[PDB]
Amino acid sequence: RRLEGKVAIVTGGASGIGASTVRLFHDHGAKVVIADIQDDLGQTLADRLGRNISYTHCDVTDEDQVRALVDAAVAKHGGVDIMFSNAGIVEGPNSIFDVDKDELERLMGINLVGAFLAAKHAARVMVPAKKGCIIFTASACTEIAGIAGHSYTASKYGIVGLMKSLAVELGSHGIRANCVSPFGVLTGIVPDDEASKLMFEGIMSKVGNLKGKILTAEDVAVTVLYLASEEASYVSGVNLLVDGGYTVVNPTFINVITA
Amino acid sequence: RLEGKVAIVTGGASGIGASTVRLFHDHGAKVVIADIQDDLGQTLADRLGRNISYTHCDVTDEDQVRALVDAAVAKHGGVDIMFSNAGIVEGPNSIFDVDKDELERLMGINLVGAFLAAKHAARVMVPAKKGCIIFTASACTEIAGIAGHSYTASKYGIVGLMKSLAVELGSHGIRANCVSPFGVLMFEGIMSKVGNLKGKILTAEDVAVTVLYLASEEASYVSGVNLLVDGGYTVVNPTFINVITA
Amino acid sequence: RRLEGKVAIVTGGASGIGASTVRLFHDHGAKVVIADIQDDLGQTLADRLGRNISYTHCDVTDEDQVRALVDAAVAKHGGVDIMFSNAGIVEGPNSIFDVDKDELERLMGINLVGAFLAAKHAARVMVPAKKGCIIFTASACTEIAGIAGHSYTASKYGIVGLMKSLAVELGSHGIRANCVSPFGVEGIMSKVGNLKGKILTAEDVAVTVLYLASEEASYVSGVNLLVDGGYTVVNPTFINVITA
Amino acid sequence: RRLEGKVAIVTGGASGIGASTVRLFHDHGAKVVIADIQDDLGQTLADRLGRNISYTHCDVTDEDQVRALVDAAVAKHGGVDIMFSNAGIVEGPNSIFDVDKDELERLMGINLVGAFLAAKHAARVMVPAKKGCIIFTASACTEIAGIAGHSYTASKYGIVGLMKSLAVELGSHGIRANCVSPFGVLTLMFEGIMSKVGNLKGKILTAEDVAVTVLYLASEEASYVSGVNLLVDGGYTVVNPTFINVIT
Repeated sequence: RRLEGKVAIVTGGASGIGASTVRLFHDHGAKVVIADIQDDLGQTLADRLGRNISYTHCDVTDEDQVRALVDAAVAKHGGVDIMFSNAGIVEGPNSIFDVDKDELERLMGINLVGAFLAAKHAARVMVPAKKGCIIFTASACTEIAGIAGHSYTASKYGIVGLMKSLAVELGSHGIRANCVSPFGVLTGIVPDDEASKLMFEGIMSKVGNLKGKILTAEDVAVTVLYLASEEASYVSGVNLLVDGGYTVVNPTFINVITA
Repeated sequence: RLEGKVAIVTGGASGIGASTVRLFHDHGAKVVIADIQDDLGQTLADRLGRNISYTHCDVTDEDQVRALVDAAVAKHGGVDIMFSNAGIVEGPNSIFDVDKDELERLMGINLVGAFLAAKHAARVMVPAKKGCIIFTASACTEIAGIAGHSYTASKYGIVGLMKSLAVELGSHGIRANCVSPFGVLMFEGIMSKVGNLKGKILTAEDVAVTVLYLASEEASYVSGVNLLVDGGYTVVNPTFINVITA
Repeated sequence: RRLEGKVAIVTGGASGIGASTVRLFHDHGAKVVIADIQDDLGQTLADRLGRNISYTHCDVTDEDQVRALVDAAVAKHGGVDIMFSNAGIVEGPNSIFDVDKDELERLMGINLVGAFLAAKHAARVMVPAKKGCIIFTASACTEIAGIAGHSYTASKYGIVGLMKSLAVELGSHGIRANCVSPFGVEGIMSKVGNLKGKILTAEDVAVTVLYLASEEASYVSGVNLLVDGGYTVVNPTFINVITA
Repeated sequence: RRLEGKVAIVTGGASGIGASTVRLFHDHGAKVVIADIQDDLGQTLADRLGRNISYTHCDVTDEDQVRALVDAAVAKHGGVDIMFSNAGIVEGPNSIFDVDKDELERLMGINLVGAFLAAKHAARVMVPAKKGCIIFTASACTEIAGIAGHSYTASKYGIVGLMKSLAVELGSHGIRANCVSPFGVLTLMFEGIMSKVGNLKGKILTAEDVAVTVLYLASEEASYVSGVNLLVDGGYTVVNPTFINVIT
């Protein structure tokens, strides 16, 4: 359909949002290369999807590995059209007294430095092609505070600013750099049959502002499909939230005055 | 796609409104062209065919807006998409070029037209616990210098409306988002010379597919978002680079 | 005394935030023109404060009245340094079904069109002076939804876009255009407010405006300075559900 | 004398904006503890100003040193009222092809991780006192892109997010956390570019200007200001003058 004959690299594409983006991009004609370090999940997936889907282990904290993944993909299919820097690790809401200098630098390496390096080499191969699309995974905590840890928030804020400066610089060559800032999708925490899904799906019905629909990974996948489609040929520098209006309301006032 | 949905497009006789209308017809929904260019509007709504009706509606008349909505809800069964596109534009100007009579008139067309479309779309959508309201703002919401003072302030108010609307209509499962395009309203040579994302020209069909996305079940969880279509123009002040590297 | 020899016009300056800013500007040397439509309160204040404080009735929805207010201030003192478009009417959180087209247009006139006109005639006299300072009153609802009505929200959003596009235009002459977006116009305030231990009074919004209008802000322009104690930066629904 | 009887710590306080805030805080009563790694400048300054101003070497990349700097101040004075995370290194506009993983990580350490540790240990002593104030040095590139490099841009954006969630968390105890995002660039031909690039014409952005903005942000005058990224840009980040300039 929308991605017939396009080539995509999806870091973290073996689990959660990346896996759904990978399945979706496959469904729309794209030549996709799963990139992750969960090698069983990743390689099994790229073989389950099949002919147009490859896998490539890549630690985003090692530039040699990153440069290798892009150049391998360039050699297999001909070029890179979509670069989805999804790989990251999360941190729930916490205190600054729970920030460990070690855990902090590790979190930053995976989230932000992985984003820089993934972008740097995506740009390196895209500039000569004068065509392309780069999409970062930030989070809703970029527009509101209180749904993520301090280091995780700070890492995703930097991801947003990087995406911005990328749109300016990389615009000169006609390739776009956008974000997506989804919410808490039911893929990160451990699954256990139907009890966990229904209870967590009920709490999302509680906390979310837009009630009646629940955020799946496929939902974030189609947002990225649009953001990566040529239907967005003039969208760049945009941090498109998929939050149902959570980051635009502090209902403390209404709820206190309704008691 | 949009099969079996209902669309109301204020300003659907010219440009962006007409392109979104042709798109919604092009696959799926039943569209109700609403504008005051009745020749253009009726010509289009007849060229398109069965699923496309027309209805004169001056957005400054709450009774006319109420009538258009209620006629469509009675004709098809309900209203799924409300596209508050109708408006008048004004390029960059001075505060001294604002005429209070022009000011209030433009404010009437842009901001009050959105308000009334919002109120009566909400009136018919809330009981269905469904709906989609999509405002046409402008790129001047994130940067200033591409629109006049009355225009920017009118679109800033549209955003605050959309925000507070999404919070309120969230309780019922209804989404309220904006789209803030750039310049579709020689012309294309200057547009290239200014745009940040070079190579691609911003047409009305571009916003049409953007609005289709925002209204699609593919956006089941997008609400409170002012989705710019600017190619990164509103996120850069190229003065520093242009002065120190020219 | 940070306002020695300056001239300020404070629309809505007879009640609340305007009255607090006006007493403050008096406290720092400034010659102030209280502008409102509550003529009793305004002249009482302008007589109690003393020589450097005058009054001028001005319905901001009447351009002739505002143009008169500007020129009266220019003729009385020599010029205008500060134009504080504070006058406005409030509307608490409500529904879209409670928006009345006539009541809507009234709030817009006072809030947005009053601000437009106050700016236009402040600009008219400030451009030739090659200096100036303009401060609008928005509200914390500029950054969050759920603490104000739909019409008030949209009017204050429009005020912000006005202030922004104005700071761009009036920069060429050395003129600044800023906003202030406070929270409290209480035990309830203690409960809702994010920054605990203190409370937003009118004097706080007044001293924020004093800074914004001082030379302490010589290069501050285009800013919508929130005074919310971090209310507009947190949606605690998630954490509050999971803590019990 | 607004800061009468207050105690302030300024990391990077031996040079520039930190130095301007330090003398300003001295002028307004406050007891200041200069923290930097240019030990010559800092001690020269801290003895220049006099009895209420001391100096303390502190590499913010060393959690042990920052913990010592905070505890030294509490041991000297009793507590910490103001913490100004000013220390950082700059990067002008660049390309992503000029990004070195070793340099990037170093800049990230000094700018963002130093902020985390300085904030963490300021909080360590401020929470029990149920009072305090944390102020970061960001930059004008937080609201516009085109006056800083990608590594600086991302580091100051992250500095903003830290301040936001910190203000959310530390509000419960009566502590405020704000940022200031000056126009770091502009601080004969220097004057020609000042006339050219700046939006608000007619005024020059000095370090003392940013110093006085921080004085307000740290003063009682901001008793209810928290979570705010107060830009000092003269409206630079609110206009893309390309459109008007092309049509002229």
